[PDB]
Amino acid sequence: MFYPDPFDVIIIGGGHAGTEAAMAAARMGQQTLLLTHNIDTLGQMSCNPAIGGIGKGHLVKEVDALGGLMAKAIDQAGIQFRILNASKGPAVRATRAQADRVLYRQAVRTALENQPNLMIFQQAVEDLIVENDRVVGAVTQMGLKFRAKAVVLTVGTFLDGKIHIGLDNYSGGRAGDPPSIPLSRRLRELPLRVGRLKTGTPPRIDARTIDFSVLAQQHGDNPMPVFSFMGNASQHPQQVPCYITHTNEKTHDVIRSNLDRSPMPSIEDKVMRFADRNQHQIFLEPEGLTSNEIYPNGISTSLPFDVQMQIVRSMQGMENAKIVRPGYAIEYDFFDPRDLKPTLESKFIQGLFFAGQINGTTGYEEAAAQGLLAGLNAARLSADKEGWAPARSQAYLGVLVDDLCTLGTKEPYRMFTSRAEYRLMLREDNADLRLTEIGRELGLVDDERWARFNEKLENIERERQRLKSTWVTPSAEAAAEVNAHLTAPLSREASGEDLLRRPEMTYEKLTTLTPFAPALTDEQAAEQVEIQVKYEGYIARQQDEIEKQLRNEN
Amino acid sequence: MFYPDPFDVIIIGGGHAGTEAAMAAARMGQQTLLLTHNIDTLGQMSCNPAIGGIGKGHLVKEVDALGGLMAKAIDQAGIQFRILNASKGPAVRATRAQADRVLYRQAVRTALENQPNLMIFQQAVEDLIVENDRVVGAVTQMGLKFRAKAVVLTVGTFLDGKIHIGLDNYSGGRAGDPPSIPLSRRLRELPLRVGRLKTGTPPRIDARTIDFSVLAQQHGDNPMPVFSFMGNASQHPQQVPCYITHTNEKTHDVIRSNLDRSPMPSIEDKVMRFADRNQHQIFLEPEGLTSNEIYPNGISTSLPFDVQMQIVRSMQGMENAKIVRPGYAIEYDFFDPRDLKPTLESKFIQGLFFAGQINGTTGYEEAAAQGLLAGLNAARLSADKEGWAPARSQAYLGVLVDDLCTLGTKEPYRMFTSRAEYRLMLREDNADLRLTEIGRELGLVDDERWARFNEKLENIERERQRLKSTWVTPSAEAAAEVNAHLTAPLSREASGEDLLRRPEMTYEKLTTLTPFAPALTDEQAAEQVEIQVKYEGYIARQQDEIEKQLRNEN
Ligand SMILES: *[C@]12=NC3=[C]C([C])=C([C])[C]=C3N([C][C]([O])[C]([O])[C]([O])[C]OP([O])(=O)OP([O])(=O)O[C][C]3O[C](N4[C]=NC5=C4N=[C]N=C5[N])[C]([O])[C]3[O])C1=NC(=O)[N]C2=O
Ligand SMILES: Cc1cc2nc3c(=O)[nH]c(=O)nc-3n(C[C@H](O)[C@H](O)[C@H](O)COP(=O)(O)OP(=O)(O)OC[C@H]3O[C@@H](n4cnc5c(N)ncnc54)[C@H](O)[C@@H]3O)c2cc1C
Repeated sequence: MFYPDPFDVIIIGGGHAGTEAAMAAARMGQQTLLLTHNIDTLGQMSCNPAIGGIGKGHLVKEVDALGGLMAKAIDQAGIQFRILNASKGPAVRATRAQADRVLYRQAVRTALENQPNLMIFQQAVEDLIVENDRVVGAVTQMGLKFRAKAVVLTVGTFLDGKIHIGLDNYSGGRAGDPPSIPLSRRLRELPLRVGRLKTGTPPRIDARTIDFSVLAQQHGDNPMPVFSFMGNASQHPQQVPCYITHTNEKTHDVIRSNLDRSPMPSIEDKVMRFADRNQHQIFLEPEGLTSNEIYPNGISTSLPFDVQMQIVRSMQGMENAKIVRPGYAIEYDFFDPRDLKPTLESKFIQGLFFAGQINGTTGYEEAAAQGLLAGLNAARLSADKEGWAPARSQAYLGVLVDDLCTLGTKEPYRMFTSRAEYRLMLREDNADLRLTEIGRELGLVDDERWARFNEKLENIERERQRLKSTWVTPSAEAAAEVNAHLTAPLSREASGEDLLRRPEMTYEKLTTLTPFAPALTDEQAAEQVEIQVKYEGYIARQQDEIEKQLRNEN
Repeated sequence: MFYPDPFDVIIIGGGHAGTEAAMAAARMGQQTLLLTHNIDTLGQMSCNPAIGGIGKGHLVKEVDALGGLMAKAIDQAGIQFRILNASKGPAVRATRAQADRVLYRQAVRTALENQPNLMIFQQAVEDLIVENDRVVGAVTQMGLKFRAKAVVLTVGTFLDGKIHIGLDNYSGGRAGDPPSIPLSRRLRELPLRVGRLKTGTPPRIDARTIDFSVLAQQHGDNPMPVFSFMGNASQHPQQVPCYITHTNEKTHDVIRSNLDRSPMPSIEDKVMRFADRNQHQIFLEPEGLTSNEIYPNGISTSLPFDVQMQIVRSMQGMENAKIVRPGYAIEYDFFDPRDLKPTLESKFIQGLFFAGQINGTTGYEEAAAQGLLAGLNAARLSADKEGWAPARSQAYLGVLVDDLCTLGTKEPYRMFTSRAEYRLMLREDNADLRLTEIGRELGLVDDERWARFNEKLENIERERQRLKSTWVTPSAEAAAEVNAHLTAPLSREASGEDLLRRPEMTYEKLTTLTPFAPALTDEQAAEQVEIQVKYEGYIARQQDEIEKQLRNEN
């Protein structure tokens, strides 16, 4: 039997990719159906309760710039915010946040519920229905089939796996969840390449059995950074610090002695590879404001339960620690990204897209970006329009997509800054400047975001124009104060743009100086103008490099 | 392998029964292990987001009086509060609350997290380990066994079942959950009688596709009632009303025509049994303050999906309604309560208890009460002390337990007021008076509850003594005002107790009268004193009946 209404875009799964795909397709204006086997599980961070960092904050910022949901959700569910590489240059600076699991899950679900044009159905999909190489719809478990023009596939066989703990194992997608054996087998029936990977997670520690009085703390920055360009600081809930402990030589001895038990990143591999090192660093991270669990970062393994208990008790401050949920390793399948076009569409089957974990990607953020691109392109194919795949010179999503499609991967792929060929211009602060307009050309950007972006652009342009017009002469009285804040006194009249390019000074002092005061009321605009001017020489050299490379690129 | 530490009480499952059992055993002061297969699912309402009513508010109040958790949790997660049978006599009135699902789940989880002496471990248990008829411990899935003296079993084979939807079916304990096939089969391997039952639930409706402008509303009372004796009104979150619609003759025609498709309480059975009736009543109940789902009460069936869609669209105001989660019926097993002693212990296996859904009882409250009793008795057996089982003349839990153990049941058992042999004294307002002291004799009652109870008893006794001492004479000036509020003028000096026994007057007017003013500052004490005096004649007659019946009872 067929559901009475016809749908245009069908998003299977409910991961992070499914969330982004549904939001994008519905926001564009098409009729969308999201199929999931458990609604209460929507927006669940499987293992690491953290978002952002080096090579992943850029993806989140791009998704936000196109109109995604991850940045706003994390602002609403973030408890500690830090800036990595804060001292170093902006091209490398990044943001990271520790995420409360409950708050994040509620924010995602509430955001999905209120989306117009979106219908969510809680039923497991067992098959795909196709007619002469064009996918027509999906088939659920109870026998009800849905029809649509474009289908985005998320977790077809990712959930076909087995949890491995020590010598034992049992089929399961995650901690106590059913496998997607039907869909995985069905997809395997199709002619595509398949590879196998494994992922391991460490145990959770009861918070009450650990002594925090003997450990050092790390706290967030001040003032707190905000991910999305629209959001501000006050949205963030109350903040909690993380604690730091160090593995002992006794734990090294335990791992060395007991590695034979392992069936074989992981703690045991980390110790084996680096025998010279004698101690590590471990971060205890809260799993919520209303939870008594501690996530230890950096003790991963597949060691049996008793070994894990020994290892965690051997560490400082965790003599009496108790484990609420054991660590474990899980297998899963995926399909090689070498068969997907630059828009993520499958060449073997028409109308079919692959996104997220099914493309051998671990992190939450990379899965979300893949999902946004695949959902956007499936919706565009629905309305019979051209697809849009970013260029490697456009944004980090472009680099990730191109590498996934062409180079391939025999293992999980992790984004890195060094992989980006255009690193000095691909900066988080300007991510929106590189995508918002194009987003508005696809309809993803709504009115408030567009108005804010246009105001930002106008302020940047006006401030730059005034800077170029401004002229400062050494003969002025303030020149003395200018000479106070200059390595050498002025010899001839200098413009604002010329003066600010000096590596020994920044826009702060110019704002302090009467001629260059006052400053832009918009902090992001002021930072962008400072980057353009102070880094005007380096930015110009990089622009020359970009032009030279794009000559062959174009 | 064996977990290093030895535990005394082991609760299996994580339902409402398991929640109560763990809380009671830990409160007593023993080392408790609660085993479950998903911590995120703790305290989940599976069928109806409602707690209380007729024959079930009494159980919740008894659990609260003993020192349970359901009353406080519901006060913290309830959105609409009503009093059923408010106009009628106190021995029949009851409380009901429509409760948010998310808030309730959070409250239960946080309450279990901070319980001293309690260790929660998340891993499915596959077997029981026994040594010459005495259960020694439990066996999980990964191969780690736990040892203890008393074991309370909750869902050993309840989760062994199949969801039936229309013609199709598939194994599952609930919507998208794994079955407990291993434990159920293992228990079946034991020599006990087993029966099969089935339960059905209706679909959830998207809230955005229903028109609430054409429906009547029902709102809670004012001031709001509070379940627990310790709690007050302000704890309750913001309140939402329910909406009412009525099934049409068209839906009756649909059910009559399509009942053949059903594989066969249920809507179809309700229509078939009462052919004379032409219309029903349906209540649309919110599933949370932050959810877009509507639970329709009274359209249950196992009808296939298209039939359910027709039925829900035929009803008034739901022409365009859409279904997020389909309705369905699930099978499950259970063991006849005729093999359990009055304390719930199994005669076939020593040290083994059965509680909750495994005893046939369906509702949340009956399962919770069974769990409290079974956990208390398992803890007492752990410390080698005498078990405690209530008498049918003591509290509704006593009646439920005795009927379950003695009479038996071939189907789910639902508590009713009429089943209670002592209905005029088994009143909710005095439930604590009948249990708190005994609870303190078992240690379940902590210090704050005991102090409040003692203050309540002292106030009741003092007010009663003053009432008996008080004498009112017709010769006083206020007697005129007394004659104002009396059917007949006073002929001789009358005491407070004598005057208040008049069916034509209540303690309110006595408080208004100068001699009987002021009133007790404690509302519960004032109500209890009014019940004792005004119903002094009826209560005395019932006390005589109780004594006569207990002569044979003792
Ligand atoms: C139902 N309809 C319906 C209708 C009406 C009018 C009433 C009064 C009741 C129902 N119910 C029953 C209702 O849901 C009931 O009150 C309650 O939800 C079920 O009992 P409860 O509270 O004890 O929860 P449950 O399901 O038993 O949780 C068990 C728990 O045990 C854990 N666990 C751990 N290891 C396990 C295991 N379970 C099983 N095996 C193993 N190895 C689990 O984590 C569980 O959380 C209706 N019920 C229904 O299912 N459908 C209806 O339509
Ligand atoms: C350092 C690091 C460590 C990591 N460690 C782990 C680890 O130890 N263990 C681990 O599991 N992951 C691990 N990950 C991956 C991480 O969990 C991912 O970011 C994310 O949790 C999984 O991808 P996803 O966002 O797409 O969610 P998904 O898991 O892919 O969610 C898929 C959704 O599809 C829905 N669905 C609906 N119908 C079906 C169906 N028929 N079949 C399947 N699903 C269906 C499901 O409800 C499910 O919620 C790690 C990542 C990093 C960076």
